[PDB]
Amino acid sequence: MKIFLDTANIDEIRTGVNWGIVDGVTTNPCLISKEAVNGKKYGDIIREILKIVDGPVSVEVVSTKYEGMVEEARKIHGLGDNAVVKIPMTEDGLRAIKTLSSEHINTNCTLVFNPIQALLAAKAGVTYVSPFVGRLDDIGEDGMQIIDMIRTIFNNYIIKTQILVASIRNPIHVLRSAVIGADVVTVPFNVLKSLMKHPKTDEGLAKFLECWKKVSPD
Amino acid sequence: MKIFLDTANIDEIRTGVNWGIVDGVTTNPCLISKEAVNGKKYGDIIREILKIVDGPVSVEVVSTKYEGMVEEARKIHGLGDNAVVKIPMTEDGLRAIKTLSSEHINTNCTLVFNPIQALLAAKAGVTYVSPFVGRLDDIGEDGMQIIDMIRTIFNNYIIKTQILVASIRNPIHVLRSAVIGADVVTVPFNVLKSLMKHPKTDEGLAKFLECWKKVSPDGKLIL
Amino acid sequence: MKIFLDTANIDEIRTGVNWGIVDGVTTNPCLISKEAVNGKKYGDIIREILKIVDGPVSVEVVSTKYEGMVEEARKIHGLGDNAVVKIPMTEDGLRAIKTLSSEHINTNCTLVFNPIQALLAAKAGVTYVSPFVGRLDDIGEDGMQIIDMIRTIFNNYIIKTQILVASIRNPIHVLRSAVIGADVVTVPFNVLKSLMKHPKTDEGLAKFLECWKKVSPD
Amino acid sequence: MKIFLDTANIDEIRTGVNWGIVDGVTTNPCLISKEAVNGKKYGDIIREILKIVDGPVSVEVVSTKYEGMVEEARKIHGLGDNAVVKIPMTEDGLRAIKTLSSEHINTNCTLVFNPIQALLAAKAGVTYVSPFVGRLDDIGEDGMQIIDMIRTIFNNYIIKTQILVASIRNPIHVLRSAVIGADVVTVPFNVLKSLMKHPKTDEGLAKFLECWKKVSPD
Amino acid sequence: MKIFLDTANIDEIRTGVNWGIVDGVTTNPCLISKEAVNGKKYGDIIREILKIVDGPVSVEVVSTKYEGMVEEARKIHGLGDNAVVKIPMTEDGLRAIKTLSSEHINTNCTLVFNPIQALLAAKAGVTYVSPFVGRLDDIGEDGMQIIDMIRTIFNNYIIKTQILVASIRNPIHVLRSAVIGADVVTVPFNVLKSLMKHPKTDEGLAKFLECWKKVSPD
Amino acid sequence: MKIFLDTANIDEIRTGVNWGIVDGVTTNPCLISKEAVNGKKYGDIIREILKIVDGPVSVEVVSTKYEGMVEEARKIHGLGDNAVVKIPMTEDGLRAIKTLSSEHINTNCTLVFNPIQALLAAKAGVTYVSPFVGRLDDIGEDGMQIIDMIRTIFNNYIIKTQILVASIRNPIHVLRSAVIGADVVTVPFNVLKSLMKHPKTDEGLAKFLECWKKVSPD
Amino acid sequence: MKIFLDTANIDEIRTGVNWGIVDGVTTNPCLISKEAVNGKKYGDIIREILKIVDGPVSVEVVSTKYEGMVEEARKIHGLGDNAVVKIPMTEDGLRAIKTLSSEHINTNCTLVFNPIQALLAAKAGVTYVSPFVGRLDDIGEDGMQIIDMIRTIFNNYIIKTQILVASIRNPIHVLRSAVIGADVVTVPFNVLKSLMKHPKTDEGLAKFLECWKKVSPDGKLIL
Amino acid sequence: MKIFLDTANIDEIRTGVNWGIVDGVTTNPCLISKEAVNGKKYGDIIREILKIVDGPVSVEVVSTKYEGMVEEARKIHGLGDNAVVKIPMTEDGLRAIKTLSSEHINTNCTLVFNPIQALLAAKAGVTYVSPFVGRLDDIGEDGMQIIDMIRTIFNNYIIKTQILVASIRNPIHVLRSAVIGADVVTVPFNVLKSLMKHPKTDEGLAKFLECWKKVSPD
Ligand SMILES: *[C@@H](CO)[C@@H](O)[C@H](O)[C@H](O)COP(=O)(O)O
Ligand SMILES: *[C@@H](CO)[C@@H](O)[C@H](O)[C@H](O)COP(=O)(O)O
Ligand SMILES: *[C@@H](CO)[C@@H](O)[C@H](O)[C@H](O)COP(=O)(O)O
Ligand SMILES: *[C@@H](CO)[C@@H](O)[C@H](O)[C@H](O)COP(=O)(O)O
Ligand SMILES: *[C@@H](CO)[C@@H](O)[C@H](O)[C@H](O)COP(=O)(O)O
Ligand SMILES: *[C@@H](CO)[C@@H](O)[C@H](O)[C@H](O)COP(=O)(O)O
Ligand SMILES: *[C@@H](CO)[C@@H](O)[C@H](O)[C@H](O)COP(=O)(O)O
Ligand SMILES: *[C@@H](CO)[C@@H](O)[C@H](O)[C@H](O)COP(=O)(O)O
Repeated sequence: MKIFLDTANIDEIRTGVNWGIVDGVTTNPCLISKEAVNGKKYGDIIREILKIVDGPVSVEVVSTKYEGMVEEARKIHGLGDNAVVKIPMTEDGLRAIKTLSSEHINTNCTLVFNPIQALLAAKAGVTYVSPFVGRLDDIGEDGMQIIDMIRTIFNNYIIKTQILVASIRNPIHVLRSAVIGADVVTVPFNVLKSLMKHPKTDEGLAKFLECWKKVSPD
Repeated sequence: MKIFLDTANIDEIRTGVNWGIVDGVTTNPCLISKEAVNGKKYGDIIREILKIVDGPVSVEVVSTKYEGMVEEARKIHGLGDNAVVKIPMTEDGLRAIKTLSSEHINTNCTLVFNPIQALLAAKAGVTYVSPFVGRLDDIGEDGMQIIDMIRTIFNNYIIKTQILVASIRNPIHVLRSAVIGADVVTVPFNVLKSLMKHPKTDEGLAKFLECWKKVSPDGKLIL
Repeated sequence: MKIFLDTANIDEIRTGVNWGIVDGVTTNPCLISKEAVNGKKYGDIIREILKIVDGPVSVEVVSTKYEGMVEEARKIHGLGDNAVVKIPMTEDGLRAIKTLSSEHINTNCTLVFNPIQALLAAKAGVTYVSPFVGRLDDIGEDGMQIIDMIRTIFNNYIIKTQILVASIRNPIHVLRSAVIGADVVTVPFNVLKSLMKHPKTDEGLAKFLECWKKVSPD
Repeated sequence: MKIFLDTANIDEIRTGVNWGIVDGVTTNPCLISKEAVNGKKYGDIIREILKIVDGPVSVEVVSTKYEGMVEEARKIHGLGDNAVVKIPMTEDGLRAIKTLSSEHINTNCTLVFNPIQALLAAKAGVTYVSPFVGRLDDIGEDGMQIIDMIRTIFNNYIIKTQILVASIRNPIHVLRSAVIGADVVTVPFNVLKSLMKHPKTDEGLAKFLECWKKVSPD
Repeated sequence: MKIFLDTANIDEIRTGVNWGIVDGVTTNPCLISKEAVNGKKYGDIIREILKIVDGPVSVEVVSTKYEGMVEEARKIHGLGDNAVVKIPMTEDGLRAIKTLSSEHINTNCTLVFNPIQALLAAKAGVTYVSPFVGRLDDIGEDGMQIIDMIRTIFNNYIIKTQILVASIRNPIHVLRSAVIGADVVTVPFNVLKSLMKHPKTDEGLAKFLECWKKVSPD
Repeated sequence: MKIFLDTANIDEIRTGVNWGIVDGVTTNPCLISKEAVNGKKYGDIIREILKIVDGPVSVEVVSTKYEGMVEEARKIHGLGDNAVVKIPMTEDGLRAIKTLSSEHINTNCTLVFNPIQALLAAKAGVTYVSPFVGRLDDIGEDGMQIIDMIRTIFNNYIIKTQILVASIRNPIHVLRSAVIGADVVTVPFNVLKSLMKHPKTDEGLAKFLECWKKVSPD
Repeated sequence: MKIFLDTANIDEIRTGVNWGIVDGVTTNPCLISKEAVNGKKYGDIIREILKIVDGPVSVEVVSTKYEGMVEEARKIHGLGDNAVVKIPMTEDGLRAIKTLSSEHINTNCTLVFNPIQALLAAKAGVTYVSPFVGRLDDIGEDGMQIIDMIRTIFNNYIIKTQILVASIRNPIHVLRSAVIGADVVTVPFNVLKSLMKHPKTDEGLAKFLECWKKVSPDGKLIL
Repeated sequence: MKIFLDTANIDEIRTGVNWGIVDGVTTNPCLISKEAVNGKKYGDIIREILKIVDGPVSVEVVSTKYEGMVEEARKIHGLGDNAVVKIPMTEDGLRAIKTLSSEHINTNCTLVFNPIQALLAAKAGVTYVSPFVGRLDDIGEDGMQIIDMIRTIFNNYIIKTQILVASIRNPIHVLRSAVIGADVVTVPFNVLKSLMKHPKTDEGLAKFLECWKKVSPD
């Protein structure tokens, strides 16, 4: 399972890349605008991320119409071979995904909330589909059940689109995604750092070091 | 399923190897410090186990920092080709696993208590991952459930890291590991010995002896 | 299922009580210390909550020894008949719960992380037991499975201790708690506020407004 | 399981009432506005339905604020003892439901789309809660699953609010509601009439007729 | 589980009655037209079955309109208190059932092919509902699955209508009906006779006899 | 679960009764004829068993016709109040069971090989029904599955006939019968004596006695 | 579910009773002989436990014959009303249970390894039956499965004999017993102590202490 | 699935081999001692079986020490290429199996009672492993569950050791072994003889004979 970082914060990205467990990054207009303060410009933020991250970096178009989306997507593609163009699940978005797929521009269909939406994005040729589990949780539906159905559907038809679990809120979204077999999770930094930790690990380290000090003063 | 002995006791290790049922050994600093009493050096204990065991022998680093771990790991690797470097599930541990993996030094990520820790260790390229079932049992969760989920996750992604069930306390840990499909169990010597035994085996053996005396007073098979 | 509010924030409590959907309140030392800032004393915060809320209000002892816990518990009990004494799952805490229960002082055993701890709390006579699901989620274990087991154990022995699901982080903790049959959930305010909402509720109201305006322009 | 008709069409109600299979009626602002054309007035439609239906008749308030909802509810109540006041799942609606319940005015909480909304409606004392299965179907989630969860939740807490499955589109919604154990279904007239029919019933009737003509030509 | 005989043949009924395993009889226009030949009139056939059979005997109306069904049902009723009036699942049939139920005339709704039809008949007050499992098998649907759903539905609502499995073709319809818990099965004579038989029963009697000859040649 | 002894051997019966775990005895013509050798007569064998056993003793009739079976059954009844008359699953046997049931003579229907046969015996009023699990095993059908279905069927209709598992061959027939909830098992002597035994019991006894000898020389 | 302490150590027993979490005690001849060292008589150990424990205390007979068992059982019964006579699953044991049952002496059938043994003990009228889960674990079968079947069998027949899970080795035996619905578990002291503990409890306690020092330097609750 | 005959009785072996349904033979010291009576020597019995049976013939060592087992095994191997050396699951037995396997002498590990013992035997390189189901049944544990677990374990690791189900007592052991997928069953002669038979086979043949006699009196 690939693990991406769901942030535009340079420091978090830099920190997680230095850990060796971050395989890419996803952004969206709100994540970027959070960092585009104190004079920093959205374009610098994106270019800086594309540089630090050797894996896929997803960058969302802001136009809502087919022609604007394809033009922004070509501009995004031109920023680096690892850029992935994030495109909403809309009629124009599906059209743009199909056109960009033929141009060999990698794409990520976002704002997906049910399995048939995910299937339509895959049929348009999208590289990744991003169902938003946390926002389903917010409205009282277990979001992970949609991941499970998408995994079954994609397996049924040998679909090559990667399931990219997004809107992740806690380490159990991550656990369940791996158990289901989703291809990718993207996680906020606070979640990423928790995934390595467990109280019994720390307890165990402490006890092992005490045994070592019985045989080695240094 | 491979079966490793989880001890640093040399008499136990020779005895188990002699049965032909031990495929390797795991140690940790507490297991080693138990045997390093009355003049026995830790380094001699490690070197002796490496000598008598043909299979993998896991030896744990004691540094907690990335640099100390990789330096110590290269030294452990240098002691014999069957040495496997045991490294804890920490941020520095994962970085060390990735570096050592690329240097073709076999690694065993230890102190793992949930399936996502295990997956992270796999992603860093570790040779073996060791979830501690008995210590999960101690805190009131069925540790074998974590083995089951790890096996499913590894199957999903065709992960080559071997699942090495550790902190084994009883033969049902072993039975459930085999049914799940864990690659390896590491067991204390007391557990190892019990795996061979069953009261009906003893009983059947005595009955076959009694039957054979009816046909051969000296109990031999003359063919 | 009763729904408690898991905060010491007086404004949040007043709002949720005014919504009519809050059956009680849980606090803990960290929640209280968050509010006891810039002159506001912790004793005033506790008393104000007890006054506002008609339902049970859980207030945690701070001593770690049997004698200290019981003494603090009686002071807590004396603040109001709706006070419930929150006591940690420890050896002294069990002894304290047994004494307070024999004194007909309602108790709430907290910091519970597995079903056997919850059972021990029930055997000491505790009124409520509070397993922490979100903290279990944090360490890579699905906390709700512990609630499911506790419900089964409690059903097996006709246990009268109420299961109070705590450390709740999202509305699916709440949903799964109701499907399991937990007696109480205690929820932070941002979770509480989301429980009434659904985008199809908002949409349906807007469509109903359009139809009514056709037969009544006023 | 009670079966209500989901229409404001007086001919459909008369027809289905004359069948003896209709236990009540649900309306909503859009259903009424469809029939309030060519001089027909919403007040007369409502009064005529109340007159013809012995059982419960659900009439929805149009105000969105607590005080207007309660005042409308009392006027709806005054129109007949069989009237049930339909109130949306909103903060103000929950407040209205609680006030009307205490006044022994029967209520029906509408625009419910998940099981926790339904529980909050029951906790306010609502007589009926109406989850909208077809509108869930429309957005790619199997709406009957929410009915199943509500049934389990209500059973767990011995909740007396009746489950009134609404937004019904086909006879399988009806069948699944009956197998789950929902208290009430409300159905459009075209669904209602199909519930009695089956090709093998028609075929069997013709066969028995032919056999009867061999013994009695007349 | 009660067991009825599904035939109008007098010698079959008399034979099954002599065995003590027949609790009632069902007929229909075709079963009656098969025996009403060579000078035998349908009126004598019905009266003669009523006389032999102590328990319920179902006799079908031939009218297809409400008034005729109701008038015919009264004539059937007057023939004997064990007579049960069989009425088809139609609009007029439900109306007739409800009228006859208010007149304390036992009824049996026939030509039922799905569970919701069965529920409608129960709602009209019918004493027995008869789903046709064999005719569903004929069209490629496992008819026993309809019995299972009807059992669940009736259990859910504590429905007093008895499930009468009809159109039985083999002993496994009987086995499955009893495992499900259907109230009654009605069986053709060739099925009824087979129910008592098993080749290991025959073989066991032979062996027991052989042993008895050794100890007692008499 | 009651445990009966399936034998006519006086010594086995005497031995098992002296153990306190034998609640009754079942016989059949072959079991009796095995003991009716060296001059011993079948009548003495039966009378001797009726004397040693305070629980039900089943004694099979040898006639195959209704009138002979009832006359033999009345003779068997006259031998003692604990006698149970065993009667094969046949048309005449069912008739005899119904007649004897009215006379308050306890009966046991034997040679039952499927669940519908068991149901028919229960409908005739039989006290016990004896399905033969071992003889189904012999012909390649798991006999315990028939016990399971009979238990479900009898539970469904609150049937008071006791399920008496017969043709028992091993302790797993016994285990599965108890897990299913059969009322009675009847077991051959070699099976009965094995039920108390386990190697770990003997191993445990030996180890406990060695500890006792460390604190007590005697 | 009741929780008994499976020991004859008086310090353990007083300590557990003091927690208020021990509802009774089980002993056996090996547990008692462990404490009858350096002058301590077995009879004084039994009498002391009977004195300090308010709940049931199971004390095992040492005779293997029916007559010896009932005589010894009447003496055990006479030592206090909370004494429960522990009797092995044997032919003589079942006869002894039936006699003692009719004399209103509470009994605990021990050394049970399968569900039908348990049912036979119930049929003889025993108060408690003690299946040994840990010793089934030792021979490679999941002993908790036997508890589950016994619970089902007892439920089927409304049997009043209490299921007393014994030979408990870890907290998962306890957890699974509670989920199954066993009436009683008897546990060694080490297991008992672990049941109260969890690392997240410790961690949460330390964090609540730290929060409270921000509002009260002396860490007290002044109300 | 191969079917072996579990006996040393030469007449039974000749008969089963003549039936063409016997793929091999297993023996053990008790089975051989049963036949080696009244002058017949055990060495002649073994040699005669090896001659008659074309398939594998399992012959158990009698020594309990490694050196003795290996020496006896080579003498066994030398009697015929179809000899298989049966070795008990003991510490020395595992060592012996490992040595013999490296010498390409086929082995059969016996007295296996749980799945881990079977796994240990496979790891020593044994050709066949023989779990004893009937002896497990004897002690109140369903022996077939051990076969099910061994199959799963062996499948997990692609183990080439054949599962040879032994201590078989009835045809349902055989049926369940085939459904599980065990490689071999070894059966006593009275079990083997029953596997071909079924009362409906006999009945069907008799009916077919009657029909043929109508078109052909000869
Ligand atoms: C792009 C698609 O993978 C991501 O940046 C998504 O927008 C976020 O994962 C959405 O998460 P929130 O629901 O927390 O905004
Ligand atoms: C190394 C990991 O393979 C092993 O030595 C583990 O440290 C032990 O298995 C841990 O067991 P304990 O919980 O008994 O220390
Ligand atoms: C008291 C117990 O009901 C509560 O205040 C709990 O301490 C909190 O629910 C714990 O939540 P966090 O894990 O978010 O502190
Ligand atoms: C009232 C609630 O019982 C009903 O009139 C509902 O508004 C309708 O059932 C909703 O149906 P549509 O989704 O077809 O509007
Ligand atoms: C009346 C309903 O109980 C019955 O006589 C049914 O008409 C028959 O059972 C139908 O059987 P066929 O499908 O074989 O006509
Ligand atoms: C009477 C009915 O319970 C019993 O004696 C049965 O005849 C035997 O249990 C039959 O067993 P076999 O199949 O072994 O004869
Ligand atoms: C009596 C039965 O309740 C107990 O003392 C049992 O003997 C022990 O629980 C057995 O445990 P071990 O297997 O550890 O001896
Ligand atoms: C050799 C192993 O395949 C066989 O002869 C076994 O020993 C027997 O199958 C064991 O059967 P019993 O339990 O009936 O002795």
